[PDB]
Amino acid sequence: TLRAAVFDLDGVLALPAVFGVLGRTEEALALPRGLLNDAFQKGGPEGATTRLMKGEITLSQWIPLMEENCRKCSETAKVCLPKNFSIKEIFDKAISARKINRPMLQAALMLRKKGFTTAILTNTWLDDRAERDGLAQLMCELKMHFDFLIESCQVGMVKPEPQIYKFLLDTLKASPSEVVFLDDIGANLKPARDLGMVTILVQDTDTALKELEKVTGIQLLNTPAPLPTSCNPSDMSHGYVTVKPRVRLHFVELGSGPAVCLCHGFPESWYSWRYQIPALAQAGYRVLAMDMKGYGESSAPPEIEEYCMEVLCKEMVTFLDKLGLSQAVFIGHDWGGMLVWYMALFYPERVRAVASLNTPFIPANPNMSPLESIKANPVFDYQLYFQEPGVAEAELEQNLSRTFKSLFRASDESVLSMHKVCEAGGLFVNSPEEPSLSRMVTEEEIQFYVQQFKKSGFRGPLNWYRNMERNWKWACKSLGRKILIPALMVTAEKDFVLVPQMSQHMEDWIPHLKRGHIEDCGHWTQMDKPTEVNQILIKWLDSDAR
Amino acid sequence: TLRAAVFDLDGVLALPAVFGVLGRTEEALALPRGLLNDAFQKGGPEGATTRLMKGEITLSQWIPLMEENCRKCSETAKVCLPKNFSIKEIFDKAISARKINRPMLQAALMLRKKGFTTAILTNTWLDDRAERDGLAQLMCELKMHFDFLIESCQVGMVKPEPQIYKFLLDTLKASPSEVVFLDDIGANLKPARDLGMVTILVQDTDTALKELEKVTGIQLLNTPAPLPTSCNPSDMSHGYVTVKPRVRLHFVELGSGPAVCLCHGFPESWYSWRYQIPALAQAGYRVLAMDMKGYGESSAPPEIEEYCMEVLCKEMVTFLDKLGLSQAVFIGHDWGGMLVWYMALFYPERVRAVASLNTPFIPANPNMSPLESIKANPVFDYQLYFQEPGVAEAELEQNLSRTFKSLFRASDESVLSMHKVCEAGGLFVNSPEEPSLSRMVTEEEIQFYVQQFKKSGFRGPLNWYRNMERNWKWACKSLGRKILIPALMVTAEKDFVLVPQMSQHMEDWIPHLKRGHIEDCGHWTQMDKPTEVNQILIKWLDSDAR
Ligand SMILES: O=C(NCCC(c1ccccc1)c1ccccc1)n1cccc1
Ligand SMILES: O=C(NCCC(c1ccccc1)c1ccccc1)n1cccc1
Repeated sequence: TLRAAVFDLDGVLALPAVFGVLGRTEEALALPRGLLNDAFQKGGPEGATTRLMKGEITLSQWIPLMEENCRKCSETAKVCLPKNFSIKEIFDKAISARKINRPMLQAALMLRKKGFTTAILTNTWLDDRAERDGLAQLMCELKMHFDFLIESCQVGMVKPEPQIYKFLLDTLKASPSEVVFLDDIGANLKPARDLGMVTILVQDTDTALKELEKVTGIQLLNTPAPLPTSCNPSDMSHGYVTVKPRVRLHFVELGSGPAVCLCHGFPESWYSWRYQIPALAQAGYRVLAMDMKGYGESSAPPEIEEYCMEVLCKEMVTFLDKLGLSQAVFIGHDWGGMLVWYMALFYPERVRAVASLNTPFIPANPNMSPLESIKANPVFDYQLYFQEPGVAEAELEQNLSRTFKSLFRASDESVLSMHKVCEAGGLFVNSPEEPSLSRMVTEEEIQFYVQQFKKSGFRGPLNWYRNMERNWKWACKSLGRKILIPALMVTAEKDFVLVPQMSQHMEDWIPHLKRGHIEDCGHWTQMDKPTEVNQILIKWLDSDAR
Repeated sequence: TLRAAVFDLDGVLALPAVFGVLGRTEEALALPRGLLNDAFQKGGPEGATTRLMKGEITLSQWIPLMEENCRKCSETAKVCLPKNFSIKEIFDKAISARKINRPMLQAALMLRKKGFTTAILTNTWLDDRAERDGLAQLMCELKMHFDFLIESCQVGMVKPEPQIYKFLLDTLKASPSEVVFLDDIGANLKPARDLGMVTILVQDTDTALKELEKVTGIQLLNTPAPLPTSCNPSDMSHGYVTVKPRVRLHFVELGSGPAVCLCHGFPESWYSWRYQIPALAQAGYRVLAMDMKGYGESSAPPEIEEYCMEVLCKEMVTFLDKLGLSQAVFIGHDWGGMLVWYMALFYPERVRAVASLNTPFIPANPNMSPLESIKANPVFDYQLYFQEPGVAEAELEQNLSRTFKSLFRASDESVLSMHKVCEAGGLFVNSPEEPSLSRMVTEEEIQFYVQQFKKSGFRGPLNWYRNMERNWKWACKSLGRKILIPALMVTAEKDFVLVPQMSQHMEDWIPHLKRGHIEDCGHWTQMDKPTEVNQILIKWLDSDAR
C-alpha cells in the first residue's frame, strides 16, 4: 500500500538543522532563550523569512532583514546584542557544518531500490552568498538519489501551507495513504496527516528509522553496507575526440578538478569503472573514463600495427592536446595499466601521477624476445593462442553472452583455465555453454558489454596482443630511465594471471612507489572490490596527485 | 622555391636560452667564465647531456650527473663552488623564466598562412621534475601552430648529428634547398648548410626576421596585429548530454580549470565563440561552448513551449548536474545573454559569475505585457514578424547562404533595416539576392553555419521568440530580487538593436555590476572585435571569477 517516501532536507537528510544552530548560538552568546528563533519567525506568513522561503528575495537580501528582527526582539526582551553580532557569520557557519545524514540517505536509497518513489520537499532559499558553492555541492550529491526535489523558493509555496502538500501529491501521482512523510518539525507534519499521509516525526535518526521499518515492512537499520553508486550510461556526458583522420576516441566525463584518465583492460569498456566514476567525481576530480582504441564507441581500425604501445601512447598525448589538458592523472587496469606505465616513461611531463591496478611494471629484457618469455610461464599460454588472426575472434564472437559470463567471475567462481589453451584448442572448450551469472555482475551489466562488443568485435582488442616484437623494441629505449613521478601499484590477492609477486622488483625502477593491496580480490578489481578500490585511489589522489 | 621553415625552440621560439642563463649564473655567482657551459657539454657525444638529449635518461636522473661535472670542472679551474650550489634551482629558474618569443611565433604563423610547412626541431629532455607542467603548457601552446614537432629525446638523435637533418627532410617530404633553418647555435646550422638548406643564425630576433623576410619575399616585420587563434571544429572535443528523454545538448570543450559556459544568440552556433575558446582555455579556464536548444547538434523539438526561458534554464541546470559541475561561469551573447541573467536570478548557487555581451538585464514590467512593449520600439518590429509560425522560417530557410551573408555584417556593411519588417512583408524584401561577403567573415565560416542550419532549420531558434507571455509571467516572480553575484555587462557601440543606452538602469538591480564597452563594434561582438572581447573577458574572469 505505501509506495512513496518524502524526506525534508534540514534536520532529516542533512544534520544539524539550522534551528539547532540558532539555539546553540543563544546558549554560547548568553542570549535569552528562543530570541534568535523568534527573530527568524518574526512576522509569520508576512515576515522576511516567509518571503525568503517563497523565493521573493535571496539569502543576501534577507540577512539585513533578520539582523533588524534580532534588534527589535532584543529591545522588547530588554537585552543587548554582543559587540560583533553578525547573522552572516552565524548562518555561514551553520550552513557549512551541515553534512549528509548517511543512515537516512541509505534508508531512502534502499526504499527506492524496493520500488518506492522518493522525494525531497524542503523549505529552502536562493543562496547568493560567496560561499553558495558548498550548498550547491550538497544539493548535487543528494538530488541524484531522489526521484523529485521540490524546493519552496522555486515553487513559491512553503510548509506548512496546505497547497505545497497538494502540489507534492500531484507531482508523485499518488494518494495520501500511499505516502510516508518524514520531517523534524511537527507543524509541517500536521497538514500531511490531515490528508491521511503516514507521518514520522524525526527527533533522532534511529527511532525515525525504526518507525519507517515498522510502517514499510522493509529492513533499513542493521542492513549490510551497500555497494558504491554506479553509472547509468544514458545519464553520462559522452565525449568524442578525433586524434587522427580515421581514429576517434570516446570517453565519458564527470566532475570538476584535476583531470583523471581511466584506462580499461581486456576485454572491457569505460563501463568497467562504473563504481569509481561517481566516487572520484565526488572526491573533487574531473574523471575521463575512456573507451580505449578498438573498443565500444572508439574507432577500431583492422590493422595490427595500429595497436602497438607506441601508436597507442602517442594518441593518448594527442587526446590530451585536443582537450587542452597539459596533464592528467593516468589510472589503468590490466592492458590499461600496461599503457599508463609507458605514458610515464615516455611522456612524464603530461602525466601528473600514475596508478596501475593488477598490472606490474615489467621492464623489457633486451636478451630475450617477449614471445620466448611468454612460453616460460604456463599461465600466459592463452597469449600464444591470441597471436594468429581470426582464431580467437571466432571463438570470442560466437556467443557474446557466454564470453562475458565465463570471463566476469569472482576468483572462487572461475570456470576457465588459462594454461594449455593452445593444446585444448580454445579458451572455452571444456566450459559450460550456459554459465551461471556471477555474484559480481547483474544480467543488465553483462548485456551492456554484449551490446558494445556487437559493434566492432574482438579484432581491435586482440590486436593489442599482436605487437609483442614492436612493443619490446620500443620499450628497450627506456631501459636507462626511472619512473620518478608519483606512482601507485595496486595488487589483487586472487589475480592468478597478474599475480601480486610479479610486482616485487618494481622499486628498482620506481623508487618512491606507493602500494595498495586488496585481499580476496580477483582480476576484475573495479567490480570485484569497488569500495576498497575507491578508498585506495581517493587517498592516494588526495595526498600524491593534488 | 622555399616552402618549409624549421625553428629551434630554445633561443629562437622561446627566450631566454638555457645557455644564456648558465652564463648569467657564472657572472652572478663570481664563477670562472664558461665553467657551467663546460660542465654542461662535458664528455661530448658520450656525456650526460647527450644521453639526456637522446632520451636515455630523464632530467631528474641527469641533475646529479651535471652536479658531478660541475665539481670536476671547478677542481681543474682551482675554484670552490658556493655553499648552496644547486643545479636543480638553476635549471628550475631558467626553465620557468623562458617565455614565447611572440614576434618569432607571429612570423611562423604568417609563413604557415602563406603555404609553408612549419616545424620545430629541438634538442630537448624528458622532464620529470615536480614543475614539469610549466614546460608541458609551453609545449602545448606552441605545437598547435606548427605542422611538425621533432624532439631529440623522442627520436633518439641530437643536433648537430647529420642523421637528425636527414630525418627532418624525410618528415617534411622536401629537398634541402626548399628549407629555411633557424637556430641560435652556429654548430647546429653547419650540417643543415652542408645539405644546401638556407640557414639563419638567430642572435637577435629583429635581424633574424629581416633575413627571413629577404629570403622568403614575405613581410614578417611591421605587419598588422593578427586576429586571435580560431577553432577548427574537426579538432574539437564534442560532448553530448541527454538532459531529458528527447532533449540532448551538444557542446565543444577545451581547457582545464574553472568551468566557463558560453551561450550563443540568434541565429548562431557554438562556432560564434571560435576566437574566444582558445584564448579562454589558454587563460586557464575549462571552456564549454554550447549549441543552445534548437541549434546545430542539439535537439530541436518542434513545440513552442520547449523554448520558454523556464524550461531552457532548468535544462541548463540539469546539464551542470549531469556533467558533475556544482557551478559554472555563464557568459552569454544576445539570446544567450538573456538566458544567463535569468540563470543568475533563479539559480545563483549554480552560477559562479555572470557576463552578458550586448544584452542588458531588463526587468519584467507587471503593468504591461511584453508584446505591447515590443510595439513601442520600431526597431523591435522584426520580433512581431517572428510570432506567426511558418512565416519567418520560410524566408530564412529559402536561401541559407543569403540569410547568413545578409545577417553577419559589420555595422557599416548592414544591408537590412529591422523597422517596418511587417509592412514590407519580410526581413530581406528590399535586400540583394547575392550580398557581398563581409570583411568580418570568410566564405568557409559562412558555410559552417549553412551546414548547421540545414539540419534542423529555423523553427527551434524562432520558438525562442514565441514565449513572450510565458517568459513575462515567470520573470515577474524575480521582481523582488537583486543580482548580488559577480556580474559583467559588455556594451557594443554600434549595435543598433541592443543599444548601449538600453543598459543604463542595470545598477538598480545589479549594484556591484562591472562594465565593458567596445567602440566601433556592431551586434556580432565575438567575431567583430575578437581581441577586445577576449581581453575584457579574461581580465574580469581573472579578477571576479577565480
Ligand atoms: O592478458 C592480459 N590481460 C587479460 C587477462 C584476463 C583474460 C585472460 C584471457 C582471456 C580474457 C581475459 C584475465 C581474466 C581472468 C583472470 C585473469 C586474467 N594482459 C597481458 C599484459 C597485461 C594484461
Ligand atoms: O532579437 C534578438 N536578437 C537578434 C538580433 C539580431 C537579429 C535581428 C533580426 C533577425 C536576425 C537577427 C541582430 C542582427 C543585426 C543587428 C542587430 C541585431 N534579441 C531579442 C532579445 C535578446 C536578443
